[PDB]
Amino acid sequence: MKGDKKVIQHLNKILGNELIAINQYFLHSRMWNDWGLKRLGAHEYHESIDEMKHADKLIERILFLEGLPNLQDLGKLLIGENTQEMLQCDLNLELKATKDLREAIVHCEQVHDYVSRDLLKDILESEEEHIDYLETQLGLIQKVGLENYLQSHMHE
Amino acid sequence: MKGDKKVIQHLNKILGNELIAINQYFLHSRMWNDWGLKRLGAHEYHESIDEMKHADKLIERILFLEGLPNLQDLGKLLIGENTQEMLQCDLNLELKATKDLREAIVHCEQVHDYVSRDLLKDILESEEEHIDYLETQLGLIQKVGLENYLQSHMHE
Amino acid sequence: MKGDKKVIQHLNKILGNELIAINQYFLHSRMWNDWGLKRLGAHEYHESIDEMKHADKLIERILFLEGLPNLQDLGKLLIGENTQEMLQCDLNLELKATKDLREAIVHCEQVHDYVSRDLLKDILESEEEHIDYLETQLGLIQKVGLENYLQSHMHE
Amino acid sequence: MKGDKKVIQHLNKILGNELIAINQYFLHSRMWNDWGLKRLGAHEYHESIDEMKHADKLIERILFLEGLPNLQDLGKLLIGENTQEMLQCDLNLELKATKDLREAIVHCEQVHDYVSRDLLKDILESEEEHIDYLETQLGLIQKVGLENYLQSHMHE
Amino acid sequence: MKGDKKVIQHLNKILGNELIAINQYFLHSRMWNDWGLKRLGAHEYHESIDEMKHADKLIERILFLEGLPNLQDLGKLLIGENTQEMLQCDLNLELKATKDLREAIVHCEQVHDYVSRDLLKDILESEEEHIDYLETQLGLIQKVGLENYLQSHMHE
Amino acid sequence: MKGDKKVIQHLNKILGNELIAINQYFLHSRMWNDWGLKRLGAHEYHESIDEMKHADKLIERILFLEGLPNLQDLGKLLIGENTQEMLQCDLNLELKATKDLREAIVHCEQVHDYVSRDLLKDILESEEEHIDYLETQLGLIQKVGLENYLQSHMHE
Amino acid sequence: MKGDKKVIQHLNKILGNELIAINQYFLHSRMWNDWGLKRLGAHEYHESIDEMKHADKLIERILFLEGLPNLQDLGKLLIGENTQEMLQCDLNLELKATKDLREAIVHCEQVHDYVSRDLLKDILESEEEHIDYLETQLGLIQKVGLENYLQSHMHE
Ligand code: HEM
Ligand code: HEM
Ligand code: HEM
Ligand code: HEM
Ligand SMILES: O=C1NC(=O)c2c(NCc3cc(Cl)ccc3O)cccc21
Ligand SMILES: O=C1NC(=O)c2c(NCc3cc(Cl)ccc3O)cccc21
Ligand SMILES: O=C1NC(=O)c2c(NCc3cc(Cl)ccc3O)cccc21
Ligand SMILES: O=C1NC(=O)c2c(NCc3cc(Cl)ccc3O)cccc21
Ligand SMILES: O=C1NC(=O)c2c(NCc3cc(Cl)ccc3O)cccc21
Ligand SMILES: O=C1NC(=O)c2c(NCc3cc(Cl)ccc3O)cccc21
Ligand SMILES: [K+]
Ligand SMILES: [K+]
Repeated sequence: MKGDKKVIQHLNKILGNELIAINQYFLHSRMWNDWGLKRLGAHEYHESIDEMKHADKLIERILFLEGLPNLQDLGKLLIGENTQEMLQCDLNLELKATKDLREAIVHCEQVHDYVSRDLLKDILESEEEHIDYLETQLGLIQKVGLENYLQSHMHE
Repeated sequence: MKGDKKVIQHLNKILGNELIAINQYFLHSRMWNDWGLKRLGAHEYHESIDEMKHADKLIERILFLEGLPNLQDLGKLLIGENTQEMLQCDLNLELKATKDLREAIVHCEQVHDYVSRDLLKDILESEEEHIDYLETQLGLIQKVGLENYLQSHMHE
Repeated sequence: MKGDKKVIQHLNKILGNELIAINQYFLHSRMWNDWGLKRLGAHEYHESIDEMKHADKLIERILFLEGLPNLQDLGKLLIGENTQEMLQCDLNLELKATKDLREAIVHCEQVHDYVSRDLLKDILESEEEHIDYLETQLGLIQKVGLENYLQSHMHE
Repeated sequence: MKGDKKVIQHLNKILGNELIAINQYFLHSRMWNDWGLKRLGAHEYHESIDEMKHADKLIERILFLEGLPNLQDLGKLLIGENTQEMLQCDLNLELKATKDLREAIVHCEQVHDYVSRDLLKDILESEEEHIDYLETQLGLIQKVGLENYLQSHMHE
Repeated sequence: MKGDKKVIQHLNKILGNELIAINQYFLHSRMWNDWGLKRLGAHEYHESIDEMKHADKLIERILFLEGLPNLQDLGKLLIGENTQEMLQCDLNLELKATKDLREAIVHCEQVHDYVSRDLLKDILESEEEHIDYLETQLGLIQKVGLENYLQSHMHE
Repeated sequence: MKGDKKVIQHLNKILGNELIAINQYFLHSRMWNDWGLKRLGAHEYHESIDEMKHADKLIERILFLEGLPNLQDLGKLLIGENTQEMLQCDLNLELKATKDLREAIVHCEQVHDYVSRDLLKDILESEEEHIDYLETQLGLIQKVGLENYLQSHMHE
Repeated sequence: MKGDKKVIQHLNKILGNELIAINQYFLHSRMWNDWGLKRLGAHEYHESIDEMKHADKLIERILFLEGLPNLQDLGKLLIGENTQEMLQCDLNLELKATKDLREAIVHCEQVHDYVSRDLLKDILESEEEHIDYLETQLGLIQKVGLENYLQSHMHE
């Protein structure tokens, strides 16, 4: 079905954010696992998988709309050097991703691509859940102290 | 069954305390969950539910005694700004509630409303168990330190 | 995540309607049960529980958006004096509630808070189902007669 | 298998009656559900499904006989404004349909299409069962009164 | 609940499209079965059932909004004479239906009938799935050849 | 029970057709199996068994009517030497068989042998199902091409 | 455990190849699904998943050896425009990947990193299986023809 050209550009921009998130969260997961913080590693692993599922739905939507999904262009990963930095890097990416999602929804609404809007809204609901998780983790570090926070994330 | 006027006024006073407690505990619960202290959140939620069940029984007793349950007048919530304050606010409310239950029981005894007395005694038993819980939590904070106390209430 | 201030105000306004509805429907339920109209009493109980669940979600969303949920201010309960009036009081509350929901959705849309909109839409679907039910009950009173109508709501 | 042209025309006339009945019963069903007369709505829904099944078999037979089934021409629906009228409208359409079934059967027999006759007889048995149901409901309204009759059709 | 007059007119237009789709897909289904192309016949049968379910929901919504569902007016069916044309006919109807859905959604949004919008968005999602299926079938005919395409749809 | 003499002659004529059909379908089945077209072979085997079952019921009916079943006179088998011809031979036998069933039913009706008519009508329904199958197969050969058609009948 | 710097550089090159293959295979899978060639789409999906698991093991090994896994640099995807080209692009990438694996194993052996060698041998065994599959598909296209080959990959 011939999609709006600018909807497809937006969907490829969201997909681009997802490709970054996939790799950043996957690498953060494996860093946490290497460090023995397996509860963080498992949780971050699942965040990566959730982004992979989002990327799947975007690719499928783009192809249905007769566009070309862009899996070639990979933007800058934000990799922290300790747990607090890694969490803040994830949060910075999520905030950029939800900004882009909102702008994409605005355009989908204006050209009446209501199904593309519904897909982007569901992804945004997932991203706002991730934002809640990250903000909460960063606050927990302040409330229980870093050493306890990390201790609580050693074991699944 | 036409009840004693003052008994009903006592019952509506206790109900008023329950309405405060329901809302104060439900908000405390959701604050703790938002902060990632989910064990505190879950326990405080169950405390809110317990007060909801108490209020149901009081509403049911008032109506049987042919009074009008007061669900309109809501007293002042005591909302803390941190965990220790929230626990102490809960404790302050409970001590007021148990005072009011004792005075009402006295009056039920005097006019021989023994069933109302039994209901109130059952509620007083639950409220003393909550007081036990709250005093114990405040003591644990002193014994294990606030950061360890919070750490131990992150996960369920 | 720092929410829009007027979104938070709208959500607190929706929460305020829910707090009225919780108490109004609970009192109506317990009145219907006291009069032996247990089918009405049960259905109205479930309506109260539904509004409790909506309020929980609103409180959670407001806290996520870094606002203060208002559980202190209780508006005016509309309590009927017979079955027909009780149903009309519920319907009047519901119609005000759905007005406020739509205005809140407009504002969410305007500031691109699409997740808050989606939550309000879901609540709105639930409230329109309650209106359907209430309008239907009031029509049934006219079609079968009040005595038949009450007879049909004695037993669960 | 090349069928008799007038058999096919007769089958299309029966199909045409079924298309009317499908929509008339379905709308009557949803009206009754909207009014809270859910037992009438459920029964009328199953009448509508029964007519859909009859229409399927007719369409299949027509195509086997190398005719063109006519799903384009929709006759006048008879929609009531109250329960008694809706039942009488169904009954009126049923009497038209069974008259038409009888005439088609005569013709099938004359040209020795005994299989088409067998199908139409089965449909006729179903329609006479619907007539019994309809006549019985209209009789019950007189015997128990309209308000009791509707009361008895509120709940499934 | 009094609905917006133009929303109801839009809902009746969508319903009118569904009534065409129901009969057009059902006839196509039974033609394919008659020809021994049973996998197309089964798939098109389920398409027709899906439209029936959409029509039910539209009818229920129109009645709740105190409108009169229009099951009397039946537009032009598009019936192919071979498998390609039948698929192209379905696709032509679907493209008309989704245009009308988008216009109906616009009007629900403008009058704040967000629940009608949600229903229509769900139907639109289903229609775009059917469009994907249709476009894919027409593409496969080109990729595998007409004879193989039909061969692959003889058996379920 | 003494039957009408001409009914019994008609039943023996139908039995004679079945006896032809049993052997022709059984041999076509085993030819197809020998050729590796096992899906045709299996289906033709079941057509043969169906005819065996019809012949049983006719034999049983003739004996009840105190006639002598003729299992001695076997008419000409129509045996093809290729798939299309075998199917066309089956179709030609069926059309001759259904002609005879129609004339037999006419006579049973005339002399009021309504049970014999019902038996023959049931047999006629089965033969019209076989005619549908055969006509459909021949049509499929034209739509998908002979080589694909046979390919699709290699495997069960 | 401090690894050989050149081993890590090899591992990172292999990882680079995996990242290309993940995205190339995932896009090809979703293109095939969009074209209705679901058996190809599903098989290609499983190939993508396989490369994802390889990448995971390489990342984990690089971190164990105190290197930095490179998930930032994405080489050129080879995307076909039709099925034959897509398979040939997969095969060309695989032949590159296995050449790089052999040179990395040579180096692991020379510096006695026998565990890294064993991991790479296991990945090489998987890639040779994928090469077997791809060469076999391209041969099938020649043996059965493109139309039959594609037809055989429509359905799972
Ligand atoms: C375009 C980029 C990618 C896409 C679209 C993608 C997609 C997917 C999908 C759809 C799944 C299945 C999830 C499920 O159903 O539970 C999955 C699983 C997985 N992915 Fe990815 N992925 C991508 C990149 C990556 C990368 C770069 C890695 C590793 C660095 C990776 C590692 C994994 C793993 C380990 C699994 C689980 C496999 C299993 O079941 O054992 N993915 N991926
Ligand atoms: C008049 C004040 C209230 C009364 C009398 C009341 C009563 C009840 C009762 C009887 C239950 C069932 C508990 C059980 O037996 O499991 C319940 C459940 C619940 N209440 Fe309330 N309640 C009140 C206010 C509230 C408020 C203000 C909230 C939220 C702010 C709330 C949230 C809930 C929730 C989430 C549940 C659990 C529902 C479920 O089963 O999932 N309630 N309430
Ligand atoms: C030519 C007109 C129609 C035909 C031939 C037809 C045929 C059918 C058939 C064969 C079934 C399956 C029944 C079963 O065995 O369970 C069915 C189901 C149904 N039909 Fe129709 N139908 C028609 C029109 C309609 C219309 C106009 C509506 C709504 C206004 C409708 C609503 C339904 C529903 C709700 C179902 C049940 C689906 C489910 O199982 O969830 N149908 N129809
Ligand atoms: C007067 C002629 C025949 C009559 C009345 C007759 C009748 C029957 C009947 C009643 C059955 C049982 C059907 C069932 O399983 O439900 C049967 C089965 C069968 N018939 Fe015949 N049959 C006749 C001729 C033939 C011929 C000529 C052949 C082979 C050339 C044949 C081969 C078979 C086979 C293989 C079975 C399946 C038996 C089994 O495996 O249980 N029949 N027949
Ligand atoms: O990331 C990427 N997404 C893509 O679609 C893509 C490429 N497409 C090739 C192509 C295919 C078809 Cl079918 C039509 C026109 C085309 O140009 C090529 C390289 C990289 C990418
Ligand atoms: O919280 C509240 N409890 C109540 O009973 C109540 C109200 N009563 C109405 C009423 C009903 C009947 Cl049946 C008899 C006498 C009455 O006055 C009104 C507003 C708020 C409340
Ligand atoms: O209904 C009510 N909802 C509320 O949030 C509330 C109150 N908040 C206290 C508070 C806590 C924090 Cl952490 C930050 C700022 C604050 O003012 C106080 C009384 C009644 C209510
Ligand atoms: O209700 C309807 N039934 C139908 O058959 C029909 C139509 N037929 C098209 C057609 C197909 C073939 Cl294969 C042969 C000859 C034809 O004319 C067209 C519009 C509406 C209808
Ligand atoms: O397709 C149709 N949909 C309809 O509602 C309809 C009809 N309505 C009759 C009616 C009923 C009531 Cl209760 C109130 C006012 C009315 O005019 C009549 C014929 C055909 C149709
Ligand atoms: O793909 C990538 N893999 C990586 O390791 C990586 C980055 N690492 C940052 C870093 C972390 C630590 Cl803990 C120590 C030293 C460092 O420089 C940065 C950007 C992109 C990538
Ligand atoms: K009665
Ligand atoms: K083929």
